[PDB]
Amino acid sequence: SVAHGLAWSYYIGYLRLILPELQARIRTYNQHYNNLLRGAVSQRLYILLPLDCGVPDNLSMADPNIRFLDKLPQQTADRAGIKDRVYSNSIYELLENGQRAGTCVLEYATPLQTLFAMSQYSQAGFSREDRLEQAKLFCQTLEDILADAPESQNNCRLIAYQESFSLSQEVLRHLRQE
Amino acid sequence: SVAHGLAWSYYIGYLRLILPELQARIRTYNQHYNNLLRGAVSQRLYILLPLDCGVPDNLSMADPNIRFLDKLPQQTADRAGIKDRVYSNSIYELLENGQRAGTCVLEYATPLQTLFAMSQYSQAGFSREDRLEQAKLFCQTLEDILADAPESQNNCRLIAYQESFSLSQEVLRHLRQE
Ligand SMILES: COc1cc2sc(C(=O)CCC(=O)O)cc2cc1CCCc1cc2cc(C(=O)CCC(=O)O)sc2cc1OC
Repeated sequence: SVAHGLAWSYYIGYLRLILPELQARIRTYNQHYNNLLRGAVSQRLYILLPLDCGVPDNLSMADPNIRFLDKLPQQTADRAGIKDRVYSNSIYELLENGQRAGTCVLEYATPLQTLFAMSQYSQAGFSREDRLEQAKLFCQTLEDILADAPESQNNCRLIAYQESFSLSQEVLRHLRQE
Repeated sequence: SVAHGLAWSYYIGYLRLILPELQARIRTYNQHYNNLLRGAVSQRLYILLPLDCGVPDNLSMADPNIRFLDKLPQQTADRAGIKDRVYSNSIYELLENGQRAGTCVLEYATPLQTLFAMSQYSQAGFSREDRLEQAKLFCQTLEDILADAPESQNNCRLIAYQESFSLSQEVLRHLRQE
């Protein structure tokens, strides 16, 4: 299926390359002299899985209580002819009643953004019903992959949701479960 | 199909973001004071499409006549919560009888690398026959997408091949056709 291919390639081609290096990047950030007077950034990459495929590029636009804090130090790796291919990731503070309640590395799974966009292209022959069905399957397959890869599972958390809705409250429940 | 999803997401989620900015990056590189005594880097992104899905990370390993020259200046964009997500791309000199015959921006389509890798994971339930069939379909679908997007088509060239084989000679035929 479309979802099976996307979930496996997102895992092999992105998560499997960044998750073994994430812990050390977070620790480097947390131990840096410019960051010692702030709360520690939580371990793990928090992956947003909107089942409606509504993927904005700016997280603060989807919820004002999600405030951009900083970028992690970048990771580089030679990848398929791209020398020093750069992996950047962003740190966000989660606000509860105007107060900092948590800090974590957060992003959306970009194949959910491309699934939404595919349904809009006449040439793709991909309906809104296809988009909905494949987005759910993408999330299920990604869960199945990560469950059987404990090394990858311990360094990430999948945040699935349907869409007043509070995205910050959803991230905070996962952040507090730890 | 697996190939349909991967070709559309690679286009929407990568090529459509870098191809509108490539010309200006190449021109900036070609006009830079450190590069005026070298031959101009060709326009267009050259995408390697091995139909056998053999995707090495180092291009000089697949062919010694493909020599790394430099990285283009990076492009950054906010992407799905990743602030200043970095797009890096590499410039290679193509050697013919120990002599520089062409210079271009080159890389493999990374979904061909993930299709090869998928066939190796028991959990993916994806055979070597599936890998071969889907790799061909991925290449065909990517060609179909780019043909009907003239803005994207003028900034890239698809290099498909089956695998003594000379990868540099294959890139040079496309480079000289222009
Ligand atoms: C090889 O397959 C993938 C690689 C990646 S790398 C990646 C990210 O870096 C996440 C952030 C982003 O998409 O910009 C997501 C994916 C997803 C996939 C599977 C879906 C197709 C796809 C390809 C792709 C290729 C990309 C590259 O940057 C090329 C170099 C590389 O793959 O590292 S971004 C991208 C996004 C894609 O879908 C959203």
